[PDB]
Amino acid sequence: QDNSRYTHFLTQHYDAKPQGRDDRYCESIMRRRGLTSPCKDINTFIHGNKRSIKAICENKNGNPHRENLRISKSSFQVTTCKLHGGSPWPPCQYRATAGFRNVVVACENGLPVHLDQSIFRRP
Repeated sequence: QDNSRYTHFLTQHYDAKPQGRDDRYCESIMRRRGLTSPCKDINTFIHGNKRSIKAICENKNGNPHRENLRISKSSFQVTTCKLHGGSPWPPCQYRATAGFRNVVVACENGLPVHLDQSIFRRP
């Protein structure tokens, strides 16, 4: 309930100022945000100021998308961490891919609560 879904979204997908956005960055942040037991297969972090991310839920920075999602009007710096290897348990090895594009989220009570990872899946 509450706004715990929104804070979980930030915990799993928001990192204001990255610094190195390399493989090691991924391994560190994934452990730091508690996504390493089990290792998340793929996870994307959005960078920048929180206000623009929140605005995706309003017409100021978002457009309806598919059934119940929103796609941002503006582009965001993002870093996708893809697990390399076969084990779901630590040590988790991650490969990082820095990117710059709009993102798709689900909003609830005007706050982003879910990030659609599919668009960051490069098969």
